[PDB]
Amino acid sequence: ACVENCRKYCQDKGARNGKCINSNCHCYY
Repeated sequence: ACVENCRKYCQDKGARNGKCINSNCHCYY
């Protein structure tokens, strides 16, 4: 599940993009 959007959630730790996935979540570099 997501808490604050994988996008910003990952972008804060280093990531161009991100989103939620079946397994759970996944970012995008």
